[PDB]
Amino acid sequence: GHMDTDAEEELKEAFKVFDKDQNGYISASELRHVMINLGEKLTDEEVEQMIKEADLDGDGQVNYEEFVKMMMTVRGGGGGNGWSRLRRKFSS
Ligand SMILES: [Ca+2]
Ligand SMILES: [Ca+2]
Repeated sequence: GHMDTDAEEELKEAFKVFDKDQNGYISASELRHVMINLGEKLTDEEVEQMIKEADLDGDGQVNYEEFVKMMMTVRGGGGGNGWSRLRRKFSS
């Protein structure tokens, strides 16, 4: 087995869902909407903190590249408290 890839489709599919606007850029607005829909009530501070951690250019928006790398790290590497919370409530 060890085929893997389950990440490519997972990250890609999820990313496509996160970016409702489909502009290729995730914003606190979309992130917050997803968190709320998940039955979670997080404050803007938590959302902003997540963007800052992932955002390396502080453009107020997270690009696909920032998402993939961030997801790759949080997986074994570890990230902030928000990303870890999402990556924790997901698989395990
Ligand atoms: Ca967007
Ligand atoms: Ca960014």
